[PDB]
Amino acid sequence: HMSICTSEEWQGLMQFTLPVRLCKEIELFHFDIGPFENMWPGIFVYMVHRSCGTSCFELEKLCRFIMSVKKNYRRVPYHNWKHAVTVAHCMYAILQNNHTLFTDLERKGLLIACLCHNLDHRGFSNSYLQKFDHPLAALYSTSTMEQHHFSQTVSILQLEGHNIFSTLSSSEYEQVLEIIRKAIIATDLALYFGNRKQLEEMYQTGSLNLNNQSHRDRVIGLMMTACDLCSVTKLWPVTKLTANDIYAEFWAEGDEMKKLGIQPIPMMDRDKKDEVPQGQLGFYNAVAIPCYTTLTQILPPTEPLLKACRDNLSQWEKVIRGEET
Ligand SMILES: [Mg+2]
Ligand SMILES: [Zn+2]
Repeated sequence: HMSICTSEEWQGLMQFTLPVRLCKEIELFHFDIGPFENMWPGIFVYMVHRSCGTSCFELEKLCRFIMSVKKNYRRVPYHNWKHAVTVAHCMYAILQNNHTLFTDLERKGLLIACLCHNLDHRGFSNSYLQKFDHPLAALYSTSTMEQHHFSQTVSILQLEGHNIFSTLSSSEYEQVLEIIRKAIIATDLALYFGNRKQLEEMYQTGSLNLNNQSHRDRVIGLMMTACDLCSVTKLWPVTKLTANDIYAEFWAEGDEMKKLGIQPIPMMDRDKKDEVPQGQLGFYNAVAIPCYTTLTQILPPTEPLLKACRDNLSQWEKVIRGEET
């Protein structure tokens, strides 16, 4: 049921060389992979090698894994291959800036989790799947798509010559799969609200302890949210263009809801585009800003993400005031 890359595909990736100019740029939080589509797979290989080492994974297996992962992302407007690499790059930037706070197992697990976090997304939300009793909602009662994304990740690792984690001891193997499962499930925004509230209290009260596994899991969860939403931390033109894709996907879902006799939320109604600016403002104030604010308190080096988010919030406010260019 899983798609598999071709020999030419992974062999081409193995021989790929990243332009010297980008080496400096890829380290920055605001880096936009947009202009370099043919290089996305190679960019991921580069990040894995710089963060985990060139010997962390068998090159041949890593290349097969990456190209097959790409082949299992669908041609949807937003939750696609581009999104996956964008999220993985944000994680790379976070890890590079807080390197020793995480174990080697955590860094390799997290970069991989980010690349695979939206595998086989069909362009429909958990709300849709549960509202219309999709088979997936029956199998996964909560965090529906996220549980599916993890299942898809394991399915790729089970493909011949694709298990990049097989060389880990049985103990570390089980541990990394758990790191990945928890990280992917954490991308369910429904869980973000409680997680951020919990982390904020632990931070303010001074009880946050990174040698406490449950605390580490929560911090990693917030990192996943921060990476998943990073489009709001790019330069305004990039953030605005990405919003177009996000809504294109939303509107298609809303169209299906109307066909089922249900009026969609305004956000998914293509006949209510005038409400988008205020909708974005609401998302930034209720989700984005608090996320990066707490992330910055726990991991000071991530401050650039918060600054960029604040700048884009100001841009949406300008749109609401009718000052758009
Ligand atoms: Mg997702
Ligand atoms: Zn995502």
